[PDB]
Amino acid sequence: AKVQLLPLRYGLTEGVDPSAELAMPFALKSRPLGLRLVRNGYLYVIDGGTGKLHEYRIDKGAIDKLLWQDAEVRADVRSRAVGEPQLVFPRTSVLYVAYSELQWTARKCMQVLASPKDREHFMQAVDLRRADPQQGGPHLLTRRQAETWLAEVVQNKVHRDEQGQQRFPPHQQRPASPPAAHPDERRDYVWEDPPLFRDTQLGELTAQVLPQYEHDALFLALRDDIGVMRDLAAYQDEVVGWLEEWLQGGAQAGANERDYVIACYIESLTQIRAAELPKGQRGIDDLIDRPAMDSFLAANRPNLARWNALLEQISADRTQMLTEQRFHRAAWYYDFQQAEQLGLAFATQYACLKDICRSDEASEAVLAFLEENPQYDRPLFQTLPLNTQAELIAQYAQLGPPGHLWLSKLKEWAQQRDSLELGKLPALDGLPEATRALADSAQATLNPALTLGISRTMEGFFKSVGQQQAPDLDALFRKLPKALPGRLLDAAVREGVTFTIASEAEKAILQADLKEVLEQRAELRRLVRQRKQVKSQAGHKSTDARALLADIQRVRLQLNALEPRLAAALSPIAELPDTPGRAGITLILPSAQLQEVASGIRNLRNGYSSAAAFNKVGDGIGLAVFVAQFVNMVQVWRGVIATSPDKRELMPLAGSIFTTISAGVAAAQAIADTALQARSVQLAQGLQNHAVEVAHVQMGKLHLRLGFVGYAAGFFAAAVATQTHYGEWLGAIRSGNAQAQQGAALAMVGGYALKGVLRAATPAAERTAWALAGTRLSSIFARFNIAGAIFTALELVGTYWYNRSNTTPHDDWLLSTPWSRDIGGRLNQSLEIYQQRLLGIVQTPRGEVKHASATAEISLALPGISLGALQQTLAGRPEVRLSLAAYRIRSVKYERGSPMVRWFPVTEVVGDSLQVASAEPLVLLVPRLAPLEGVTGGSVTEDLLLAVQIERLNPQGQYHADRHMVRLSPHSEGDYPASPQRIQGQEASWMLIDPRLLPD
Repeated sequence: AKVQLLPLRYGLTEGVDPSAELAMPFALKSRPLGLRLVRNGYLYVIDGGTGKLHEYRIDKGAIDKLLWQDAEVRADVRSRAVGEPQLVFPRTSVLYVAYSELQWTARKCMQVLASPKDREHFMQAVDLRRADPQQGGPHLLTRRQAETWLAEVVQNKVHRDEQGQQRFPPHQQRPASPPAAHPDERRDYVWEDPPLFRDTQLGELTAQVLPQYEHDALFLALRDDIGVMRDLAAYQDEVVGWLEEWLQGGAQAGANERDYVIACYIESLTQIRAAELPKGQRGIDDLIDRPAMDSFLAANRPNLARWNALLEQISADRTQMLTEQRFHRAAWYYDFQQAEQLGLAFATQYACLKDICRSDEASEAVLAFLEENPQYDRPLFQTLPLNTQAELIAQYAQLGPPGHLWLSKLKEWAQQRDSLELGKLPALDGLPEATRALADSAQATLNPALTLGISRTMEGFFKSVGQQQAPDLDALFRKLPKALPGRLLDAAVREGVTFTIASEAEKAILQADLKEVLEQRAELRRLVRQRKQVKSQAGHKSTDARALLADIQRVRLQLNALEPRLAAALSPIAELPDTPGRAGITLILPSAQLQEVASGIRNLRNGYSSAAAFNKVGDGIGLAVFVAQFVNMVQVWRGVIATSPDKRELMPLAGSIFTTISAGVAAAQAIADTALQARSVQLAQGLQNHAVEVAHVQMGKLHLRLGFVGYAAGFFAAAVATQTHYGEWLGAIRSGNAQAQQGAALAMVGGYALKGVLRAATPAAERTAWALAGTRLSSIFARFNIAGAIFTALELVGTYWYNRSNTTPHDDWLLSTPWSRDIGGRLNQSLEIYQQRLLGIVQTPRGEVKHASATAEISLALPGISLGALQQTLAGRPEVRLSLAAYRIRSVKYERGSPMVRWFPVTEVVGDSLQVASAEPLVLLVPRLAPLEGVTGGSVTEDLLLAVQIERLNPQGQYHADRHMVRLSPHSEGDYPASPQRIQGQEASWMLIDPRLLPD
């Protein structure tokens, strides 16, 4: 040889940034791509002068052993010190180098010994001729360069100036990290799963130079893209650890989260109320100890800003490894032909990619990467060899669906692909459940990217919907992430998922039944309009309105027979309540899985989100149910456009179809979450048994938010893709960024399917979700979760019509929040309880009365009770079983003795005559009912009371009624809040609102 190299890796470093002197190959934002001791590792080096493969083991930063140095296949496990651990080479060679955590199988030595197209694509090339002993070279550093830039030496070394005092190089002057910071954030290199960083003297690495090379040697940066991805993963996890442990801190479980989220709600309300002044803070400061609250915010906001901007830059640094192929280009050496390595491979793909789609800019980078490179979604496709399989990439393009009719042969296509793939890819069958739990979790690590790709394709669909233009299903299915076909062909063998296609007979039957459903809905709309006209001209006492009501009841019964069948046609599964109608495609399943999926979907559509268990149902049936509804949604909506109906009926009809789609999408999601949690024990067991010693490799802090295959998250994120404000505010809050929060807030000012499956038990499910960022991911949980519910509060409070009225229930809330000036006033409810109570206090039924220059409008807001929650899923139950009991209140006054008050029921009239005046989120309308008769020798005054039983099908599926008691005046412009009351003994009837009966 003529030179010695030494193994460094690129790594995260606390500021020891060589980029001022050297060109960073991939320029990390969050921590400088400084040089570091190498993780416990296998190192491989190909010499272009000979073609031989070298193999090295790394322990504690340095070469432990050399264990092959050979040109040929031998054995998959190697356990000898073959010779000199040093890296020594002729200075004329080009080397190709790569870092690995596992011994490579002989199939992987063969993959880069023999073929240069794989070798030069996967392994990092270093040109020894380019290097210079006084400037360095490509990935090659001089002794003085390493002394300057090796962070483990440099980090805590006391640098010295020309007068012998401490010099502070730019990683020192570490910026006065405040006593507000988490105790572990005080410590450097917090990604300590296990602790690997240590203060080092370069003497220990010069001890690795063979003395003759002490003048000649250089330091080599091994592009340890796996080790960097693990460091960034464990660092993201540890910043989630800071977020969770701080949020959970304070005097009670979740006390600090409670305090901060309530402080940020109070600050947002303050900022909005102030911003309404130039177009009032005393009302808050009388209640809230503002100097304490704002000092707490001023301390914790710099923490949250630092933590979020750090996580954002970790996202950017990770997905610079998922645009440049550096991850898959490193993870190429996994070899499913050894089952232990198949497990270690899924575990290391999980460790590197876990929560990698932490945020939208990450999800979009990984998505665009998979859209360019969809083959990597097959298990270990980067390992096949990938480039020998570049010829079969043409077969995958030939397997590229000719639209949905591909699915009609899906079992044949799966067998044909297996005929391509047999021995070439992992067979995910017969493997123990711990290993296939790993396999699914690994494929799920990329899955929030597929969630965004599904979301963008559903965006293309919902655009076509808003444009009222029939989408080409063949286009849509091709545009879907070609990951999806690759997983669905796996589900076709794993689950027995056997798609039939609706025959032209079935398609024609369902097209006729859609023509029925739509002509009946048009008849219903006409009948409702006529009924309203009659009520306007003849009142609710007229018989003609009762004849129209009988017609409405007829058509409603017909719809309630047809729409179960329409929902089963739209269902993933053959189980009609039964000739069968179908459109698009449908799953045939083994009868156990079929019956479980049928009962589960029936429960979900009927609200029973719990006891909708899916014990034996896998993620494969998840995906199959999803794409079966994608196809049947597209095909039904194309059928509707083939009817070309009233555009005014398109929107309710599309909405309701999207409810039933969303309910089986939610079944796909709840299958995914149940498979995730039921496998979670097997996953933890696999990790603890036989994940790599090189990390504790824990189940990610966000796994229960990012490991489910996302169909309901991606569906909803597509449905509100435009509605950025929720994600903007919740992102800025999780940012703590005060001016970003103020911007999001002022720009904003200027269920059993979705809610019930995306909401979860909050300790596991909010303090974890705070590490999520970006508009779409944060907007999902903003629309549904408890911090999201507080945003649904902010959407109501601070608006002018709310500011116009008595905040007293909310003022009592405030003065019972943790920031009350008297602790004795504080009622230290847990944040879940404060969220419930605040929601109940803002999503009170909240009445308004308005006058026009002869006529008055009396209305009753139901904040968050969208009509989409009142509307009945095609077959199913209403999510909000809104039940306006109506009472009239009569009073007479006397010169002596106490005045009298009496209640009367009127409930039947208000159900017979209330109306909708906004679909979401905050109106319902009630007629100006006539007063009661007077009394002789005196006078009568009347109040109205609308005992609005709001009721929501809770996670239990139970009739969780909330008997609010709004009391209102008939003839004065007023806003009338509500709070529970003792009722006047015996209840009235409680008529149930079904909004299909309601004019809109």
